[PDB]
Amino acid sequence: LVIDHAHGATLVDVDGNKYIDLLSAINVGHTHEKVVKAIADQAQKLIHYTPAYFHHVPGMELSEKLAKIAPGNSPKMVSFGNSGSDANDAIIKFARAYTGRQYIVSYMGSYHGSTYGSQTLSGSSLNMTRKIGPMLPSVVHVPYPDSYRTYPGETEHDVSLRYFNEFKKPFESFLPADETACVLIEPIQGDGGIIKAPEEYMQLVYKFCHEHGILFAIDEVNQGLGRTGKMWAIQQFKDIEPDLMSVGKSLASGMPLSAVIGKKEVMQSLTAGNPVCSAASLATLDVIEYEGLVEKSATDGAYAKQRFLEMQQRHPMIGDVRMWGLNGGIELVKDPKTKEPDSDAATKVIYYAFAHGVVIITLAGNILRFQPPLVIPREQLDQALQVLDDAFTAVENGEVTIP
Amino acid sequence: LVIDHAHGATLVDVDGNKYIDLLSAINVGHTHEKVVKAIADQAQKLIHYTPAYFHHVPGMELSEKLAKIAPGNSPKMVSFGNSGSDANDAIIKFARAYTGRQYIVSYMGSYHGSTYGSQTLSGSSLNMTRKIGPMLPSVVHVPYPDSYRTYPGETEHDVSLRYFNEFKKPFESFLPADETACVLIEPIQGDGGIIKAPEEYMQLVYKFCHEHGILFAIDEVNQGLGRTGKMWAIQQFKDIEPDLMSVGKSLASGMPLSAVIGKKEVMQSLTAGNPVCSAASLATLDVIEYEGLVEKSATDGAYAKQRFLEMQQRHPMIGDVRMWGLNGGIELVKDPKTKEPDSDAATKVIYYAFAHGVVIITLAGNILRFQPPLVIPREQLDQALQVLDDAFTAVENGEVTIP
Amino acid sequence: LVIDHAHGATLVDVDGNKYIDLLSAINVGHTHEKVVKAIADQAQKLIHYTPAYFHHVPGMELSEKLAKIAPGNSPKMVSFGNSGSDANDAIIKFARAYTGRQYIVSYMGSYHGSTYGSQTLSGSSLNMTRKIGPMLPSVVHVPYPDSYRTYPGETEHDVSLRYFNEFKKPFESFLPADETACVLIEPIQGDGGIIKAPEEYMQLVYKFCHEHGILFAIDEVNQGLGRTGKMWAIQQFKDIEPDLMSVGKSLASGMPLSAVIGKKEVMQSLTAGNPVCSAASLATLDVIEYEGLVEKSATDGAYAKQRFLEMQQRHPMIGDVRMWGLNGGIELVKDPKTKEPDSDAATKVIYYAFAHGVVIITLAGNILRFQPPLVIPREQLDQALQVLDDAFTAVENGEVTIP
Amino acid sequence: LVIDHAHGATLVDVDGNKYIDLLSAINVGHTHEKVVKAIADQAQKLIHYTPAYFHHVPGMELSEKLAKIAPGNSPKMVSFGNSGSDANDAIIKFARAYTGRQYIVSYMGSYHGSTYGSQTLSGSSLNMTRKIGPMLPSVVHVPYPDSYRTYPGETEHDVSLRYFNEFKKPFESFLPADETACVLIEPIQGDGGIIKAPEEYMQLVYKFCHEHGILFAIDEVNQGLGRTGKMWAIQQFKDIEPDLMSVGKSLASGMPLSAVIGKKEVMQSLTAGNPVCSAASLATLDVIEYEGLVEKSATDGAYAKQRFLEMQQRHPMIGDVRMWGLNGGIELVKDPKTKEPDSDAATKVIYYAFAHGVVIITLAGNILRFQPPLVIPREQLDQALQVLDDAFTAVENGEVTIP
Repeated sequence: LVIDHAHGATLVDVDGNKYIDLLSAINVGHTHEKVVKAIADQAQKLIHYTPAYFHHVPGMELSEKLAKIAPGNSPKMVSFGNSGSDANDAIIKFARAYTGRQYIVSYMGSYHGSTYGSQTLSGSSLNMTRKIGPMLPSVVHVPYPDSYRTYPGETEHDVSLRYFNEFKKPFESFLPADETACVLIEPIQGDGGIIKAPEEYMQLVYKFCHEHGILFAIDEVNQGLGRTGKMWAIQQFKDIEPDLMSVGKSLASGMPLSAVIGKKEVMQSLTAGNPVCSAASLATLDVIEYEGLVEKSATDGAYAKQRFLEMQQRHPMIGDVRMWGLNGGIELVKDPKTKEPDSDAATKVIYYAFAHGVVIITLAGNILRFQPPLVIPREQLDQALQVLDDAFTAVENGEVTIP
Repeated sequence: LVIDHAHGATLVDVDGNKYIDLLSAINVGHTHEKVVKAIADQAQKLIHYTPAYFHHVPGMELSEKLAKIAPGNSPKMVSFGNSGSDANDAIIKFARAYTGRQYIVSYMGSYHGSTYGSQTLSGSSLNMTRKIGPMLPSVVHVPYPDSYRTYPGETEHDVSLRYFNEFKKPFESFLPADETACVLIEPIQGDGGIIKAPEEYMQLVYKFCHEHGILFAIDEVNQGLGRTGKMWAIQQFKDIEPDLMSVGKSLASGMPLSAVIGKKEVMQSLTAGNPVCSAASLATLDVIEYEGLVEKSATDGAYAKQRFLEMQQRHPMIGDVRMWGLNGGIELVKDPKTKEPDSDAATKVIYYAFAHGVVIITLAGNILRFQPPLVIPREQLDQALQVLDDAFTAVENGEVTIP
Repeated sequence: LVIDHAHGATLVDVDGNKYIDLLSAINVGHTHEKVVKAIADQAQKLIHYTPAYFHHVPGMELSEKLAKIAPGNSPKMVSFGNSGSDANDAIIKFARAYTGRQYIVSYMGSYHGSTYGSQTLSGSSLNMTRKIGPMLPSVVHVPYPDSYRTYPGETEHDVSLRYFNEFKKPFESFLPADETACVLIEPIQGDGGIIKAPEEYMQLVYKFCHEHGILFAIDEVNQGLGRTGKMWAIQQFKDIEPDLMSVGKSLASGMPLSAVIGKKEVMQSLTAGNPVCSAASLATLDVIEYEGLVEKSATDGAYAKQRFLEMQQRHPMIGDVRMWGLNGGIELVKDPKTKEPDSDAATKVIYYAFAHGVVIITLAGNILRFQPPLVIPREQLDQALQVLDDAFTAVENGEVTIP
Repeated sequence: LVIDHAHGATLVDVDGNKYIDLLSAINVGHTHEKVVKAIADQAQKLIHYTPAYFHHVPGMELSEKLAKIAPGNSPKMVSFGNSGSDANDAIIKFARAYTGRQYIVSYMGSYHGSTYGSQTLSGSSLNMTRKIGPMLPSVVHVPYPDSYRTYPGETEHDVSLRYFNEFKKPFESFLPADETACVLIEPIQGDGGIIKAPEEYMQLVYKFCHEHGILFAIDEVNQGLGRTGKMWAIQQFKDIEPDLMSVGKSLASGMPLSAVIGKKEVMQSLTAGNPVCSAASLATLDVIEYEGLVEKSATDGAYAKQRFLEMQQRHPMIGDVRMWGLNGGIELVKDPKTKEPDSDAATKVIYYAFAHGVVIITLAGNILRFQPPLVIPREQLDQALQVLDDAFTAVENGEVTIP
């Protein structure tokens, strides 16, 4: 299929068919009027310049704003790239350079990018890593805490301790803490299934890092910029200021711009952004702030969560409803007690939806990924929610078949 | 300093000062009317979309065009990124995947990017590699042929054989040819000093690769899209069709878009581009074709070469004039016979120029990098050339001092 | 201190003080009469020869014997080195070469050697890895099953499933099974604390390997040659034939000789031994066979286990008694219920023992390592056991202080 | 074939056929009476002991002697292994640990061992590296100076400058000098063809290392212990004290013992030897000293060199005669002016010799390796030399055919 154009949460194919976008670099929705104008005004003045002798204003303005909105009060610096991948690659460099150490710890289930560094940190789609090794050396992966498929009787405190214990094992065997430059964590894993780490777990890792001189880095490529109902996913957690943070194309409404924002002394251990993409980004941040999208995601998120929890009541194929902001994973299982994945039911849901004007896809075969643009109007949100309920019903009753 | 706007080969700072741009993602010049309009028209329809269920038209059109204009007649496929760095990273993957081998050979003096893969292939600025290792494994660097500082009495044939002999040594010691996935070469090194490899040398390497099943890959990030007076720098060489080729932001007039273009069977061994940047790229290629910029670079290049060779006659500090298209390296030496670098004279030249409205910079301390936009009007080209002649004179007579 | 000489399980310092050896390349005891004579007879004929045109007989004889006694019935080949380290390094090569794959999986807690390959596989003493990285690429570590410090209520089946689940996580995230050349496991970890893997766990890993084309390799450097009461530690497990197996200096009574013994087709994927050390090894194997040391270790092992389990009854500082053959780990804890390690009590035990003519040391601060020579006479075994009981008493009553 | 026994420079197969040994861990010859007795006396007292609480005397004595005889006057420490491979692996660790840097530079043509570290440093037989990668990261290879196949008109000074220039290129491109822990060099390459580096070349590299804080390490596994007519091959060079040096099994007459001997402060940056092998080594060093083998190799070496240079006069297939001590490479070429290798003539020479009771082999197809035991009696040396002359004649006249 072929998309012609889009606006807000609506996609329009070449034959004029309309769909509701449930899928992300689209926090502010498609073709926001302010972003369009920023791109157009800025292309008229300056598409590109090699930075040697000169600076541009959108760049310096954007840079100053991101330093401020970044989590915590410690002074920051900002380094621009073109995508998540190259930002996460840079995090490795910044961390190594600053600490003089070489190991990096990253999580199983994570997705950090497709360049050799960020790919090596990743733990999602090995297909991505097949036949392309060796990868970057001195990287270790540890398991990300899973709150759904747990052991019988486990509290959140059990799950936090158990996983923090897995975290330490490498450090108790072959990986010297004093030679680890940083830990990189998605405060909520996206490609992993919209899996959020328990609060205590994160405090343990954080305290561990500080106690052994290891930088604490986060990836907010998918979960930042209001997606969770706070500005930054890490703000779902109590009093945590990371040393380094990555941001992706969401920054510029899907135009290719990225950043790393870090504590000044870390960033001095070792560039400037596309001006048209910087324009788009200033407009984008303005829309998030003035349209109150952080708050909107929180409020609609809580709404969505209730709507999904109620659908779950009539629809046992819904194993788990996870939602923080308009950010959710609706995990389908063949049976509530075994939690067996039902990739087949999920495929059926998205094809039904698709067929009724709702665009959505999955993670890990069986989890629906719900991340509509934050600007989504309540009417469309409700249409889409209804179509989904319907989809569950059709599938429940065997009324859905994929060609 | 701060740039406000630019058009063609003219930069304009915030105080309305004008400069002539001698510096590259600017083949078609600044703010070309067609590129501006493509960006603006396309932002109105679609800034970004996640590609899952949908394709966009600019993407498919761009893709088809690049398949065709790419060097050789073998069917091609095209894979899009956001920059040179991530394209060169991909070249590694594509090569490995296809061949099932792991080693990669790259050249000393090269610059391929700043992500961990392309950075590891690079051989220019170790500063870039300081404190950030380990780099990517299974990469070997070999020396790039230097035609200026050669041994007494050396012909182009001597230089070609000598360097091809260095090339083979690894293969005769620790690097098994049958385990090398590819060789990546800039047909003319850019960051290296605008150093072009001798024709015979390139045939040797090429034939070597084919004879041992090694993919032959080129980087045209800096030297492609008409910069040399042919479409692709590799076209300066007789009957060479690479297996893989990288292209950078020049593709979209400095908007963040890249590509790898390769033989179909290689590319099947293992994405889609930003639509606004794809729009910019279609406009950009159209300008190169209809404005005859390939031919223009050839013709102005030959003009520039004569103008520099004549300046050299009155200015012995000019050791070497290298030029293929409007693509040149004007290498300054303290003495014609010793060839000692004179980084100091070069710094003085650029500061004089700067002060007389000409923006230019250096490579390796002492080489002037001449790569103005291809659309440069002859009047400005001549102004800039004159200012340079002047600069040589001032510096010759000790009239130039840096604060 | 300085040792002058030794015989059986007795060490004698330069001042004629006698000690009982509880510490291993000493399966057959010190200075066995047959080993001494083999060394002496063979030194008279041939200390060393470069193998080019010639073979030696001890070498071919030793080779044929080890092929036969190795676990399983599949034809084998034997490749000789000088130590465990270089045998485990070779296992990596053999595995890679044969499979055409690159990743290797090894266990946390393991000790495989001190050369860069075997060191990278290791998971015991990071001190060993401090400041010497980067290590060898494409190695992943997983946790070795711990049967003592487990979760409340865990059966052996829980522990087996839980740990096999940790094993799979890498394979479910970033490590492609089809690109893993082998898994290397100590059927009982030695440096790790004399920790034996549960039977079901091992069947799972084994079946996993076979199902994904991964070679199953074992380290018997510490636990082979009758140490466990079977010839090979892997024989404690039902019907398991490894693809590769490493053996260390025990082979030649601590003379420097090692081997890898593997399935013929694996070993053809890609040397010969010191003749004097091969002589020592033939004598050594003869002593193990005719003196019935496999059986002796089993019988004395069961005796030792009862004697330790009874000491545990009066000595609660003994948290865990682990023993398979004359191969044991007597783990000291500050409290039976918390299992807190008591490194301090252990240090006190060995100093008491030492002072009463018993040489023994620890693993992980708090575990006594019991591995006397297999030939140990029952009288000495009993003396040493008694001294230990005493040591526990002294320490219990605060009668022991380290200078 | 099968060797039964040997003594001095004589090998004896199982059928009582005698051969003269021209091939090395055999500096003192086969079965020297003193070495045999040391092995036998020491096996009677102590074959092996785990070093924890105890030291042995042969170990401390050997250690003290090697500290003293090592090149230079700076205090030294000695660390023992079982072979060249594991000594060269350790050199990497020692160097890294001390400097806090990670890169290592090693030479094309070199052979340092077969464990993953020393193998990665090696540059001789890629077969050894086929299908076993990835190798150890952060290693770079540079070319070893070749004095035979040089460019027309080159002096030793040209060859020294040219090669030192190749040495620097990496450092001028991608390899930061301040991040290189050491350079490891064979002062005369053995497996490479008995190729000795020019004096000036070595001073340049040495001075380079000192000027950039890089440790200067040498391999004397093949060329040490009097092989060159000085104790250590590095003593062929003016006033050079290495930071680290490796020694192999020659130390103990082919018993498995190795060492690293280094400047004390380097060695403190981060074991003990087999007592029977340490005994053999003390005897071995005594034989070298009292039998004047350093001097003998010098004198016989000069004799051998004249005898080969004269054979060359009647035998043009001898391209190059290289000899320093009883250490030589007699390189066969198809034509004196082209220097084409004649692997075929070499194979014929060794088969003729073999057939007339002389054991010798080749390097690189066409170079005869001459390294008889140093104790060789002049009568046998002369027999063997004569047989070789004969061999050249037979081959010259087409009288030699391999089955």
